[PDB]
Amino acid sequence: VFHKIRNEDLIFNESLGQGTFTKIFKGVRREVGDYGQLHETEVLLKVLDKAHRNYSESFFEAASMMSKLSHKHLVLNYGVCVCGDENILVQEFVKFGSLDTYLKKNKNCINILWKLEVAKQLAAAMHFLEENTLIHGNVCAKNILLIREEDRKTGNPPFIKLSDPGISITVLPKDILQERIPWVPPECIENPKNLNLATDKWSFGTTLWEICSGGDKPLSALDSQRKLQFYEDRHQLPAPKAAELANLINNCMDYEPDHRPSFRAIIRDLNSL
Ligand SMILES: NC(=O)c1cnc(N[C@@H]2CCCC[C@@H]2N)nc1Nc1cccc(-n2nccn2)c1
Repeated sequence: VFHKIRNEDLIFNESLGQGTFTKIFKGVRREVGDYGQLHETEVLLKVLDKAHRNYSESFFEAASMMSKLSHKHLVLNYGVCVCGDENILVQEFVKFGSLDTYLKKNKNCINILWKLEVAKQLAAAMHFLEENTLIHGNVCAKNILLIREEDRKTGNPPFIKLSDPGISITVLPKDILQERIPWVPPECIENPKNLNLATDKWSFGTTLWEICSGGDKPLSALDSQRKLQFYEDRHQLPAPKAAELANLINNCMDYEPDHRPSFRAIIRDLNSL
């Protein structure tokens, strides 16, 4: 499915951090573009750890999911580099990075309208996936990328894209899934094979909580055992201090998966504010 990119056409530059069994770099791809123009394009290079090569299928299936459909709110995958012993996903480089970092850095100048616009865009991307019956499986603020900053001077809203989910929770070790509470929904802690469209509605709620909490991580003070007991006791997240979306967050984070609202209903709710 994926376009194969030669290792020789890729330059690896600085490490940007780590994902689950991955290391992430900024790089450059040399390519021929439209009209035969030569380009040296900034790219995100996502590299599967050699020690976890056994996850390669799920590693690439994540990307393949995103590239099944084309949409203005979904990250572009340029291709893969599987030369030699490396498993590399090549993705569009998104200048302003992921939303959790951006929210933490830019608290003082992010207001409720900015959060509402971003929430609406994420809901639009999820409605598109839901209409296509395509599960994402790892909606969270780290996987939302800021393409364009809000410019109140020209009325331009911010613009985000949803990035790929990474290796699926259906294959990850149990301890990692538990560390990912409360993004991973309770039914998936009970049985990771319970991954379903309803999964994304729960994680969407958790992500809205991040958006409203300046990039804080919900339940970060709880170790894994306490996160588990949080689900066992059927707790909900505290309302963010900016609590405008708190009812929507809790409605999405419904312990009954069948009761979680459709993304059309979610969008209708967002539009009402
Ligand atoms: N498609 C992308 O461009 C992209 C995708 N994912 C991520 N995730 C980042 C890196 C890996 C760990 C998690 C962290 N949120 N960052 C991206 N771009 C980016 C752009 C500017 C700066 C940085 N940056 N500088 C220091 C750290 N991150 C990253």
